[PDB]
Amino acid sequence: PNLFVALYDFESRTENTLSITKGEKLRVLNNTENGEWCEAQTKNGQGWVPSNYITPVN
Repeated sequence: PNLFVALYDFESRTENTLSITKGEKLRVLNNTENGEWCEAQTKNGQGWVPSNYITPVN
């Protein structure tokens, strides 16, 4: 399973981060080795987001 929902708005100016909105659904493609960042996919594209900004959806 890899479906999540955003807990908060997140946006960074750094390249390769994805902007997400609270309540938006997303899928996680990859995980960093310390579990702190997730590579997310939404209708707005692909990019990294903090893992503590998302939570699973069954």
